[PDB]
Amino acid sequence: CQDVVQDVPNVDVQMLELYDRMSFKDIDGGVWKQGWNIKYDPLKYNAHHKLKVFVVPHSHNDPGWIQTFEEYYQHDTKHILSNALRHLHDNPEMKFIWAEISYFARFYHDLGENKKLQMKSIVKNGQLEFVTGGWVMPDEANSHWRNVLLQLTEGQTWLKQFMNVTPTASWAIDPFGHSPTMPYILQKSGFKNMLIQRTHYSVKKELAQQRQLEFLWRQIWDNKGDTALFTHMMPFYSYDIPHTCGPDPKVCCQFDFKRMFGLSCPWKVPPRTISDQNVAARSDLLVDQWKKKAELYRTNVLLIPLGDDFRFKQNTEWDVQRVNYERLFEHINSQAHFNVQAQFGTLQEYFDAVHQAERAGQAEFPTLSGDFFTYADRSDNYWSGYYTSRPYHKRMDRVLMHYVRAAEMLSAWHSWDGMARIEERLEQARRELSLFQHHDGITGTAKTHVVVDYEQRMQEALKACQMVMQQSVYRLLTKPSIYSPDFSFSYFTLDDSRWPGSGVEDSRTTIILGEDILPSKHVVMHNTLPHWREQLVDFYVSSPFVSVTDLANNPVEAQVSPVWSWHHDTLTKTIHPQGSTTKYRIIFKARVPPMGLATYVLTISDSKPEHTSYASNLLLRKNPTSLPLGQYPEDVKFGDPREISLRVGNGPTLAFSEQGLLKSIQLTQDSPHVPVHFKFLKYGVRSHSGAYLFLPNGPASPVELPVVLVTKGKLESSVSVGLPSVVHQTIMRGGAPEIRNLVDIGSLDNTEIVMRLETHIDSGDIFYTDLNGLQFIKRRRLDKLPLQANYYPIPSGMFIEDANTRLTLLTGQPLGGSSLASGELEIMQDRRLASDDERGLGQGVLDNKPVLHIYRLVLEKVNNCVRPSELHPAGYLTSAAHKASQSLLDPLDKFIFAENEWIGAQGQFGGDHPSAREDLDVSVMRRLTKSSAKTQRVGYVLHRTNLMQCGTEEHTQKLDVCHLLPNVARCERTTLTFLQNLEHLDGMVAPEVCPMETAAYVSSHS
Ligand SMILES: [Zn+2]
Repeated sequence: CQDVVQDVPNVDVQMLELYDRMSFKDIDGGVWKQGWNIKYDPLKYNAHHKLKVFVVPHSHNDPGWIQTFEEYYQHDTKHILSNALRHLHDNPEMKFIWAEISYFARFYHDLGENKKLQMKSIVKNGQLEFVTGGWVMPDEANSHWRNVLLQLTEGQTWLKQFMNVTPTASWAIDPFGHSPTMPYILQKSGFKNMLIQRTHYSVKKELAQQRQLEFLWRQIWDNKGDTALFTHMMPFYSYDIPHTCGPDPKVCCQFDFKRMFGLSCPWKVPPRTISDQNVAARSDLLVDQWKKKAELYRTNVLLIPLGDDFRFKQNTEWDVQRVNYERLFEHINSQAHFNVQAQFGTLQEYFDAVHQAERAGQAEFPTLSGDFFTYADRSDNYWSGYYTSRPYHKRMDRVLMHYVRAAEMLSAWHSWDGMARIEERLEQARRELSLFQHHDGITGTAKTHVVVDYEQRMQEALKACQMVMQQSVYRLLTKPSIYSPDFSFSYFTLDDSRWPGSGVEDSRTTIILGEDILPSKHVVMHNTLPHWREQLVDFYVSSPFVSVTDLANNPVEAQVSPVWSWHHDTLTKTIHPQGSTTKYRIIFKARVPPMGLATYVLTISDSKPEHTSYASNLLLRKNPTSLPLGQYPEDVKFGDPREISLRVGNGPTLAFSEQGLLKSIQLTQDSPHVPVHFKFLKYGVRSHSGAYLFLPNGPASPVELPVVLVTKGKLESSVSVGLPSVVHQTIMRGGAPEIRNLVDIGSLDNTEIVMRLETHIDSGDIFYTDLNGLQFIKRRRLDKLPLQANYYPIPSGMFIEDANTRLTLLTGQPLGGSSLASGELEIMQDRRLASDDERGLGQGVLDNKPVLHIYRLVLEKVNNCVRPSELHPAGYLTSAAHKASQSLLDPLDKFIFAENEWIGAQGQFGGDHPSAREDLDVSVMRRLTKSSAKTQRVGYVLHRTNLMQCGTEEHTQKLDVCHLLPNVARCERTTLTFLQNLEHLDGMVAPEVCPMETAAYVSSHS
């Protein structure tokens, strides 16, 4: 095994370091606007050192942007691949690369057998080539690493099944910034090489100067060097033909043969058909470009992409590009003076050639670690707005992410008869989720009608996850002797207190109890994590007089709180809460096995149970209306606005300011009231910013201000303020608090609502954000760079720390954030924008809906924690912080029994299940086989995080995922897509995964 805290990795290019050293000066550099005039010695090239040129045709296809997936399919993409099929068939030497399997599958199932076999031919012989082979070309900023794997597996499996192919080269031309989570995943999936485009123009500049655009990209912790994937960064502004042939767009544009008159060259200089008349001169023009570009690479091998957005649509586009290019090649290759071999190639061809050139001693390649955020395409145009854009759907991503994992896991335990339609529903759930991983989905960068389409897809996916989950729970918890299922029937419905969230929609069922009508109700909790988890759960009940027992009929400590619903009187411009008189919240701690189920019973009585406590309700306002709660025991107490100090359990004592905003945290009963000021601030737009670009007009200024609701219970206490736009809540359950905001920006125009945390922590210039919920990276705030440059993705978490203290904020939804000062954390909530970015949308953001954002807040003492070196580019969470994240992203699933009596009800599932070390996670459990298959196969993905040793350790059972199901007959260790066996495990025992490593195993059963 390998240590990731003490031993700082020795890299050629550490990106944080480089960031400290660069000028980031926006120097006009010539025709290559963001570079220089490239000079090459022409006597570099002779017969023994010829230039090898791969011209690589592509179309960039958005699975949704201006148009929906199916719109783009009918209008554009079906034609593209219909021609690719016809042309590559007809033209043996013609090549094409393809990335988006979403469209490829959409096309191939329409094909007519003959067509499928021909499509197979041109794949077999290497003419058509899949690159990455993801369901989509994913966003790398906002996407969770699990969903990155998901989309990958969807596409690559499709490819394995239908095409017999597994791509080992990746292609990422349009993501807005690049994440190291990609090489992490791709290298663990048997990939050999990757390619990126959109990095910061100044980084393109700094790297090109040093011949560092090709590099072995390794993880920020990786000392040993095994995570390292070969990366080709492309050097120019775009992936268009203008920016691909070499440094001069004016030149490059004349070899985009589609442009001769709908399309045209914005350098005024048209392309011209190649003939015997012009060949030699055009050839010279072009070879000079190639050779210029080739100067930026350590080898005499060179990659020339040929295409653009939805290219190769027209039949005649295929001739015009091909024929003209054939003419140039045929010339250049016979003209020995040039010293150039030029041909239509694929991305693998390019890559294999680079390595073959490295075999022949031409180059030794540099090591790089770090990330490629925050991307700027030009001047002070940083793309940090998209970290936040359409935040509803960002939340929705996470919810569905959870529902996918749980539905796959819950149904994994049993083989299912085909009539059950479990496969079909899981297939769809994954696809819809995989689709939203697209760099115009989760980013929030599409048109309104497309965002609508994604929602509908995701809604259907959720509906599908519920069905699979309930059917499964019913099977797992009903005696085999009773189990006699109607696959189409609802045994259970989910309850989700967090999605959409109670302000957002009235979507939660009330359990209706009564002495005559329905005396008691079975509820079931699911725990997807492979450890014992205790967690507070709530349900809506029709009476306060409800007691909780387990199925073993033993009483369970409960709290009843009312059902609060914030109203806005337009009458007053006031944010008042309202009580429900007809429904109540029952809260109790559920204990649930590793990867298991636990049943519970809610029973009514005629009065207060022994073991059910009531919460008091204080409503601080100047001038109250007295407020009925019906049968609720305790009447609402009223008062003038005061400073507050609540505790719950032994877990921390939180002080609140007089308008209900956390003002300090006291950890123990010795520790100081350590100050932590929540503030709300607004940003605006310059007059001198849109769906992609964060363009602020100066520092953020506070929101002008105010009703405060305190609920105080034995299990749970909240503090809830209704400010304009935001209903802010602080919930306390005897650990690190929960922050919920119901954000409605709504009317407020050209505005961006942020959440700041002013602490007296001596962070200085240092903060740490995460990347894809996989890793925490160090960020230095840079005085040189503008504000929006200091904003990073917060997909899951961020933290600041001094020598003694840390404050971590975990999220349940990816947002934008920064530590703009010493002891700050901030994080964007929503953004409404009238102005377009002019990146091709046509709109700003004018479609905002209410969203319930969720957080956790972990203040901690870190002085006796085994801390990484000042030099180390990574951070690592503590137990507390890590569990807080798990609590956000993977909560307990709640199931209410639909009918009146549950004959055959069992109490529990998986009490026999091993309870694995807290730092281990079964990220995926998925059955890989249908019932009508001889051998049942079940894949597992295990991820081991790394946490700070802090003394902090109670013994736990080793988990061997090979033996989680009986009759194991084979356990191979696989690629993360499950598509290739890496290891035969003798004795069918899965070894321990190292910290920061991610393994996948497939177990076979008999
Ligand atoms: Zn795109």
